[PDB]
Amino acid sequence: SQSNRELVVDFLSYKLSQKGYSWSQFPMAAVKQALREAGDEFELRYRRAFSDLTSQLHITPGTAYQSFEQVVNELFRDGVNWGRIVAFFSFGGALCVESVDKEMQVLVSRIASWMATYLNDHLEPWIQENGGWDTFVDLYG
Repeated sequence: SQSNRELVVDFLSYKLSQKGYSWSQFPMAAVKQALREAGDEFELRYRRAFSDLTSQLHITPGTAYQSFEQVVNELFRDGVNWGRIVAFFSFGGALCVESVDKEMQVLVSRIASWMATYLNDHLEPWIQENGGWDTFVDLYG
């Protein structure tokens, strides 16, 4: 999916802009907008910015995808649902904000690639079974 990479990049650039950071580190319009809104709703409800999960990751330029996948898997203990997909985007955005805070902005494009990998491998199977991104738009748009 080229569409999935674009969605990840849009959500991450959105979150970086919104929070005061640079995003220069790297129908589709309705999915992008619905997701932006969903992440904002998610983040007002759950304020801790995945602090324990980012700590569990302990991301560095040495970190490989397998380590990211294992931590992200934690969001899906009880399988996929729509809020947990939003949680996933929100977590990657948190990781990216952490990385820019740390002067580790080299991580941001890597995190984006990893999120696209994970979404394609692990999340799209459920998404497609439950009505695809059109159903996401009905729900959140």
